[PDB]
Amino acid sequence: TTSQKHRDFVAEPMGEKPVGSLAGIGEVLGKKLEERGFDKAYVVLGQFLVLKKDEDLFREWLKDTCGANAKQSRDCFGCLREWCDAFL
DNA sequence: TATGAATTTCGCGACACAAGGCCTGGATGTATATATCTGACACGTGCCTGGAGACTAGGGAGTAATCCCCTTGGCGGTTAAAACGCGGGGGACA
Repeated sequence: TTSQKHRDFVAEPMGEKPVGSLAGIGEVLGKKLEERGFDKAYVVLGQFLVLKKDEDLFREWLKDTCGANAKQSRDCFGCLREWCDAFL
């Protein structure tokens, strides 16, 4: 259902977690995202909120911004959406 | 395109690490022991007045006869008090 990384990210507010803290976002993808400018997880979330929490927008943008497959982009969107439901 | 490859991300074991629960001992105040002195504790003496002994009085006190009386003892009934059940709501309790 959910990755343990996803559950850990969901359980608490993100605060200042790096983009690598996102579920399905490891060293390589998180590093690529930081190179693209979204150096922080909350920057990526602001992008996600600007996309009006859209799954397709966020996942396709993530895929074209770091190279994540459907799995990693889907996990990242799910993590962001569930965190938004929990705290936002 | 179906297959492999790549890639990656989540799940897994060894390692070292630190924090908490008994074991132990020593510093800690308390009870034990002991030398010093000093005026009270006790001892002992002279005495005289209270204690001890004899004689008397008589009135207090023990004891028997009597009354009555009142205190013990029993019955009926009529209760009004006492006994028992209940609901509570307010007081004692934490």
